Order: sequence, then C-alpha cells, then structure tokens
Amino acid sequence: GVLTIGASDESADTILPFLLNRVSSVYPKLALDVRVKRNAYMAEMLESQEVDLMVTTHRPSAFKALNLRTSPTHWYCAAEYILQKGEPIPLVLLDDPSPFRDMVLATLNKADIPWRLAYVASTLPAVRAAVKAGLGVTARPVEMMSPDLRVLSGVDGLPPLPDTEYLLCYDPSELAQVIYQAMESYHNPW
Amino acid sequence: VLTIGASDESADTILPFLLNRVSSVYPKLALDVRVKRNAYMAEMLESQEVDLMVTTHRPSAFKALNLRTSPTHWYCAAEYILQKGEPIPLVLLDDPSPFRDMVLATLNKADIPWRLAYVASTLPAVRAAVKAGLGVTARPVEMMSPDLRVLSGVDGLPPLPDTEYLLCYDPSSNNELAQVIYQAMESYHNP
Amino acid sequence: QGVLTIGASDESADTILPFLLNRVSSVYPKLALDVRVKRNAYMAEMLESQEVDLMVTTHRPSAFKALNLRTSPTHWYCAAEYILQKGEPIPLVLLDDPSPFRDMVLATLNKADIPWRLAYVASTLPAVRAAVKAGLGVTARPVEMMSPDLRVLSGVDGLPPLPDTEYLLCYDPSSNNELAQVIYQAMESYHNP
Amino acid sequence: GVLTIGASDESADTILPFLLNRVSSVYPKLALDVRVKRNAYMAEMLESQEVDLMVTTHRPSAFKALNLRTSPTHWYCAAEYILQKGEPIPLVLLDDPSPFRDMVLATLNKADIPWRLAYVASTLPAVRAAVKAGLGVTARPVEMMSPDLRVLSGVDGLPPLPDTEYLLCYDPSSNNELAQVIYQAMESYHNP
Repeated sequence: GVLTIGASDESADTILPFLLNRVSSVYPKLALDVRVKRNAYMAEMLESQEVDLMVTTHRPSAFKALNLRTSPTHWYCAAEYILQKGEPIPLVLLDDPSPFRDMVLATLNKADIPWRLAYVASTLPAVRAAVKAGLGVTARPVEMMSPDLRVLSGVDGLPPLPDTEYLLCYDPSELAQVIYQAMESYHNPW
Repeated sequence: VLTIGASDESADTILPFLLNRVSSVYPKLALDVRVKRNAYMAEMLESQEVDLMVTTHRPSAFKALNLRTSPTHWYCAAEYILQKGEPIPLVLLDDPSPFRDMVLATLNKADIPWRLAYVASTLPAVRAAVKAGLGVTARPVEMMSPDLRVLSGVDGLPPLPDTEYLLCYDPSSNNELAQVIYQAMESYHNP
Repeated sequence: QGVLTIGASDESADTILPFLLNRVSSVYPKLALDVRVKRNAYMAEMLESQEVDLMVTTHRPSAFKALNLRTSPTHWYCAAEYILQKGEPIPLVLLDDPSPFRDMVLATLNKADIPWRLAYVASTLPAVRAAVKAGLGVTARPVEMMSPDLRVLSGVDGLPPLPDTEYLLCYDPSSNNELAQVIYQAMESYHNP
Repeated sequence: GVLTIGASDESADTILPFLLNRVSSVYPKLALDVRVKRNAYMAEMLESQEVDLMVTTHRPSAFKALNLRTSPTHWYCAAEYILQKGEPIPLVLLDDPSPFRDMVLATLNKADIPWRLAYVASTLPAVRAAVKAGLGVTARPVEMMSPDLRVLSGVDGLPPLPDTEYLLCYDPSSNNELAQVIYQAMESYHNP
C-alpha cells in the first residue's frame, strides 16, 4: 500500500521521527508519503482523506486522537534579548491561524498584560529566526530550546502556559486503523 | 516594508544574523519574510516578488554576498546501520533541490551505486526520515544533532563541496531598500 | 592589568560563562582570565578562601553578594522514548551529595508522597546526562539540558513542579579586590538598564 | 557485581548513552559507576585497574580498542568571531595534557601557521565556554557543533584535521570476564 501521513511543521521534526521509524519497521514494504502543512490545515487534510493519519499539536473535535507526547510550553526570546518591563510584550507570531497565535494572545489578555505583534510571518522558519534575532518574544514547546534562546517566565512578567500535546489522529468514519492501534498497544508498554 | 526571501535550509541558520541587523539599524521598517523551497529563490528575486534573497544556491545573474561557508556532511541516524556494498539509500527532496543535484552527482562522479529510499517535498519531512533511520542525506554541518551520525570516507562516502550562505540582490531594479541594505551588509562582511 | 579568577559549577560554566567571559574580555581586553570549574558545592568555600575572585553558581549563598544573570525553569528529564511506569517508585539518576538538584529532587518528591529509588548515582554531570539519555532513570535540571535525546516529564506524568534555577554572579564583600568588585559592578550594568 | 567504566569528559555524554544503554539491556543484572576524568588520565585508570573499560578519543597503546564512532574533527569559533588574516591564530585549548591540544599544534606546524595560546583552561567546559565567548579558536569533533559556534574550514585558511575515534577500551592481560563480555557485546552489536 501507500501510507500518507500529515504532520504540522511543529510536530513534523519533534515526534514524527519516532512514529515514522516504527511505521517503516513493522510494515517495511509500505511506501511513505509525509505531507507537512501548517497546523491549521491538518483538520481539512484528515477530513478529505488526503492523509491517512495526522500528527498535530491542536486537539481536533471529530477524530479519535492518541497522545504521543505532552510538552511544557515556554515563552522564548533571544539569549541576549532585553525584555523591557513597562512596554507591551513584543510578540513574534505566525499569521492566522496557528492555535499558538490564538493561545498566546488569550494568555497575555487573561493576565492583563499588554502585547503587540512586532513580527508576523507565514512559516515557523520566519518566526524562529525573528525570535533568535531578538525582534521580540514568542511561545513554543520546550523542544525549540537552542543556545540561541532564553526562557522568559514569571519573574520577567509572563504568565504560565498550557501544555503541548503531540497527537496522532485517526478517522473512525484499514491501514489507518492498524497503525493507530499498533501505536496504542505499544504506547502504554507491553 | 522590506520583503526577504529565504530558503527552508538557510532560514534559521543565516537569517537571524541579517534580520537582527536590518531591524536594529533601520528599526522602523516592516518585514515580510517569505520562506520557500531552495530552487524557487532564483525565480522570486527576478519576478520582483521579493526585495532580497538568502539561499545556499549561488545564482548566476545576481549580486551574491557570502555570509557563511560551512562543510556539507552526509548524515544518517545515530543508530543507523549503513550496509556497505549494497546501494546507498538516499533520503532526498523531490526535484528540484540543488542538494539533490549535488548528492547524486557526487555519488555518480565517484561511481557509487545508490537508490532513492525516500523522496520528500519539505525539509521537515526529510529530517524526520533521516532521524528515523530510513537512509542518508547530505546537509550543511548546522543540521548535526544527537539524533544523527556523520558519514565520512570510512563508511564509503566521498567528500562533499562546501555550503555557501548567500545574500543575493538584483541590480536591475530601482529598489533602494534592496541596494542600500545589500551595501549595508557589505559594510559588515568587508567594509 | 591583573588576572581574574572565576569559579563556575559544571552546569553554569556551559550555560552563562560564555556570556560572562564575553562581557569581561571586551571592557578589560588586557585582563587574564583563570576559570576553575568544579562541582556546585565547592563554590561557596572557593570564594571565601579567595582561590577565585568571583563565582558563578546556582546555589544562593548566605555570606556573599549575588547578581542574578539568568533564572531558568527546572524540568524533569528522561530518555525521549523512556517509559515511566506509574505505580513503581521513580528510578532517579543523581549526583551523590553534595548537589543542590539532588537535595531538591529528593525534598520535592518527599514533600508530595511520591516514592523513588536510586537507579543510578554518578560522580560528575557528564555521567548524569549520559545516564538520563541512556534511559536509566529520571533527573531534574534547568531547561538548558533539553536535547532531542530527551523528553520532559511534567504534571501529567505524576511529578510535582520544580522551583526555578538561578545562575548567580557572586562577590565577596569582606574583600579588597578592586578586580572582583569592579568586574562585579560591570555585570549588573549590562544585565539591567 | 560493579562494572566500572571510565569515559573522557568529551565522549562521556556523546557516545556513552549508547554503550551504558546497551550494558543495562543485556545485563540489567550489574551495578555501574561511570567516572569521567580528563582525556589523558583514561589510560592510567585502565592499567591500574581502577576501571574495567574506557571510552576515549586518544588511542591507548596496551589495550584492546573497539572503534565505535569515527566522526570528522573541525575547527570551531564563535558564530560571529572575526578571524584576522596574517596575524597568528589565537588558540583556545586545554593545558597539557589533552591529545587534542597536541593534535592542533602538530597540524598547525605541518602547514607553518603562526599561532598563540589566547586562552588556556583547566576543564573542557571552560575551553568550550571561551570558544563560545569568542576569545579564539579550538578544534573538536563535529558533535560539539551548536548554534553558538561556527565551523572554520579550508576557506578561511586552516588546514584539514584527522577524524575522531570514540574507542571502547579493555585490558586483555587482566581477567575481568565482565569487561570482555561487555567489549564483545559492543563488538557483536557495533557490527550486525
């Protein structure tokens, strides 16, 4: 057969290595089409059966969703960046939609923290680069950590964040089913 | 409103350096950084879609300032087993990528048997397959993570050309942002 | 123009000593730098005996001035594909005493009635990280240890939160070393406007 | 019983995750204390039988030595470090002994390149920290590469460097049956 996997850029390089390793070890005859789009497009890709399985950081509402990894989410800035207390937090964000864009704005609002969109771009590479160059502050899971970056946390004025879930998602409505369930009886243990 | 195009490769490696300097010396100026695949960089700078370009493929018709020279290495999974004797299983982009063109030529010019074990459309798809131990690729030395192991001559792979990180400009436009920023980044690498 | 002796613990030598040594050897380009790197516990003794003029540690002293250079979150780590069986005592990878992180991880887990066992005790950090990555157990370290070999354990895995780790530049006020104080006075004027 | 492995500070965290991982899956039956000392002191530890195995990047003369990893060795400096042309190359090195210091000076003499010791340190973390702080140049295996750093190659005028071998080391003239059984386990599992 031909297994098509959809993964967000975010979960593509963090948790797809471990999955894609296991896919090509138990079913070694099977061709692998890994399609990477933004995290927003992942629902439409699984609904329209463009992909057989999905690895996302945004829980869907209509599809069974197995959790592969839960990461703490951190505020990030450049290692030598200066977070100016008093002015709005200068945010470096994706354009609409990334739940993370939606999520970080909600979190700073619920803490009465002014913010600003210092840099909006359409891809993670543009966002990652802008934080590292120190154009402002962003939020991603703990796996984005490089020596380029520093964590901004409560003492710098930034509120706690929800966890990141890296979710394998499957549509109940044959090769999608067996691979999901092979990851599910191999996830807990045994 | 300076629009900078950067290859998927060179986006996080060499654009932090540039994007830092533009938004510090000319801190007023809005930034549209559009990042596409490595091949589309040539087309984008001529068609005036971008003001500037940062790629690892030297163009022939554009000014090209070299921002960094890194060695290119073969990579496989840290725990990968490369079976010497049977064909080199490549993890590559689909056409086009100069890295693909360079890898096949370097394997062809040294008469090494190979195969496409995995052809992908994006770097995140390629990296995942290398790290999962689906085959080998060649990328600049900046991709080295603990997931990966370096293949060198010892394992049967010939040396690879350097990776050049290029800031590129089209002189045939009226773009002051392009020209003065290209000359400004020339005032740092070699004033 | 003198020879500045800086003491750093294994952890804060790697994380923030590049940042420190960069700032020192740009304002005083003539000044020689002797950095002696030991465990985190020997750091208090070293500054009082003026074996070093200044110290960078993650354990706040009781007797010394302390400039805060970075406050990082502290996280539990295990190997990326490690399996934490809920129900068995947590197998810990630790240093022997003394190490602040040990005292914290033991105090942390005791403070919330979670059983543990010493799956691996090591003598040095390179041994500890190697043991965490080998999937021999759990640890707690600042977020700066995070590599792809590893996975972070949080609340959903049954582990309590951790107090932050502070990377502190310290000075002996019971001293006469213009070197220590004036270099100390340089580091807060770049970490704060 | 108790398996004592010595690792260099260098190779302790690079390739010892794999070995100590493999020891504890085939023999979860034995306790193991890994003590990491400087890269030179590894040999004396195995001859004086303080440790049963060694993992080093400096080949010893008296002991069995399994090749576990051959990775390219590179010049490093700070990502934005500025290497002047003719002026002598300012080196960031350990003080004697680290064979790496011996190797950097040996190869820089084979091509007649002027140098100077801009920064000598006591520990690997102090040397790497000075390289990252951008006080000069060092040469370390490709596993040191982080975004802090840039690689110096031929383009900038520094000569080529030899590979690094991460070697599992054992003394055959000592009858540690546990040492050899772990050596052959890493030898029958480094070759499938």
